[PDB]
Amino acid sequence: NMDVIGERIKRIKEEHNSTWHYDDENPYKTWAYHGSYEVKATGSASSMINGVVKLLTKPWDVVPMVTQMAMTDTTPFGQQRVFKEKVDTRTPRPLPGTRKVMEITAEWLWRTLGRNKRPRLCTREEFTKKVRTNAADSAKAAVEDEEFWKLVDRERELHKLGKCGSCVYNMSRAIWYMWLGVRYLEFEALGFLNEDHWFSRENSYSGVEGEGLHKLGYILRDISKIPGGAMYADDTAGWDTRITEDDLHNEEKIIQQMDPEHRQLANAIFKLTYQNKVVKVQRPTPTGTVMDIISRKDQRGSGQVGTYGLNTFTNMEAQLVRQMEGEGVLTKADLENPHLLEKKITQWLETKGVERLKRMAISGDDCVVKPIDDRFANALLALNDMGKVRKDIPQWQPSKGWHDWQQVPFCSHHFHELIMKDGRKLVVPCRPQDELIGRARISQGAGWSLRETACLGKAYAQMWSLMYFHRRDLRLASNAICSAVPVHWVPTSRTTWSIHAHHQWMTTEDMLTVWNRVWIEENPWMEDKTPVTTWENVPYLGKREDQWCGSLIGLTSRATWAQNIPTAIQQVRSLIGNEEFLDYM
Ligand SMILES: COc1ccc(CC(=O)O)cc1-c1ccccc1
Ligand SMILES: [Zn+2]
Ligand SMILES: [Zn+2]
Repeated sequence: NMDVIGERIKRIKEEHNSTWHYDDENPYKTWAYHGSYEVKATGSASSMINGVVKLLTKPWDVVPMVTQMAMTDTTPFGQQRVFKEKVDTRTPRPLPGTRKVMEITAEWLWRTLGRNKRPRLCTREEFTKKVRTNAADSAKAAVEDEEFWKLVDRERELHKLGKCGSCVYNMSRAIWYMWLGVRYLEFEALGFLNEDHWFSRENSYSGVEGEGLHKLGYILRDISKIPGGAMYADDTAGWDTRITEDDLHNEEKIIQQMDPEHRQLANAIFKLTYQNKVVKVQRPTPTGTVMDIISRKDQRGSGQVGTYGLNTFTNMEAQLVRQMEGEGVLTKADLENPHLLEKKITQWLETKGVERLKRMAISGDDCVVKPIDDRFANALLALNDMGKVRKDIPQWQPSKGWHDWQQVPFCSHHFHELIMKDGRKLVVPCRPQDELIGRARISQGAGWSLRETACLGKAYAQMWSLMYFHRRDLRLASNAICSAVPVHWVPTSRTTWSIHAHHQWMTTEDMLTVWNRVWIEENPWMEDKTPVTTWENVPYLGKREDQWCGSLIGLTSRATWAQNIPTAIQQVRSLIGNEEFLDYM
């Protein structure tokens, strides 16, 4: 294995020869450990609290989920704990018949996905524009430096020779340039999957890339109209650790559709940074803190460009295989058989494949499947054998599905159908309210001015106005935050890193105008384009649903907070200063 990874380790070893040593009491069991070198401590045990959001959400100061979110450990100790728990494991190799089905399905899926689109290389300009339209942080300075792009060209020439010298994944500027350059080369070779929307619903059938959170519920409601069994949404226990060498080799088949110059670079990303990988992980010792150099041939690097798309691909393939087992196409004897007949798999794929893909909503490891019947609930042989073991359930206990799409969990949410005062229907995203409030109360980093903190606060408030307006407490707290923050102050920093976030709340435009654009004008499931002229006509969940989903409506502490919220708004106002504020209450 040293012929592929040796150069990268040699360069780390050379760079850190001052403190480089082999810690013989290292905790790696399934990863090959190469050595250590001393580093400064990165991360924190707790998270900085957004005082603006906190002062305007007093009843949630006494809420356990809100307190838990205010924690989250990113120190070398925190990193080591998460590593041991999941990452340091081995997935048993799938059986020979399972490997054949996965190969037949992967080949058919890649051909289906590339029926209209052709792969292509992504550029320095695309990457620069992406970095720019995200921060405008030290990545923008690096992208502006010509010396970064020269290092990129040097690394690419090694990749063309089938070599890698600096592409290392992490769990002053020379080390940083090497990381961003690794991500650029990965983006250059595999970025087309995201950039050219290979996993859009129109292109992939099961996919939901570019749809946006506000569309996911409508998609789940459309799947519910398809005749079949219940809707299943099984969670995989640590999906990224379950990506096998067989999965990686199946994912690689995309290179067959590429032009020779693209194929050469994509093949280099697959063979050198995916199928072999060099990882840096911080670890505390009695002497201090060290950085460990580890390596392995399988699993997915969570912080990579191709991760989302390739997890989407493999999950689409895995669910088609589970659907085949459910229908009796794949038996236990077939999975164990190294000479398994290809015919019935190819026949099922060519005659039913696309119809079966349409029964699904797949976003990375998140899946919703509506099979032709409930035999799927007990079709677990191929699923477990592929290594996609369901989280917190005995291996062979049947899956529990849902007969109401509104109960189905997907992408950390569930979705409610609301009836507006004018009879029109809305399909809205929802989650336990404590998770929404707990997240908004967290500020990202330290040394942030009251202005920066208030603007992130405003971003969270406006996200609630657009997506979670149907939650009584969130519309009230959103109106309170927007009344306490100067009107002309632009929301800064992101509220989420989710692929489903389109960030329509990152504006000073009127939120009711934005609401109308998203939910009425641009909404394809809204036949009647009549605008809503008042927030009084923007619906809420039924009181009982709002309460079931965590609302404090009906409690005295909540009624007191609502009554006294202008006092809190005024206190935030007096601390911000003499600025232009607008009263949304
Ligand atoms: C499926 O969408 C999401 C999934 C998870 C999270 C949580 C997080 O990332 O902090 C947020 C969103 C989200 C929220 C509003 C608008 C669009 C996306
Ligand atoms: Zn490299
Ligand atoms: Zn809900």
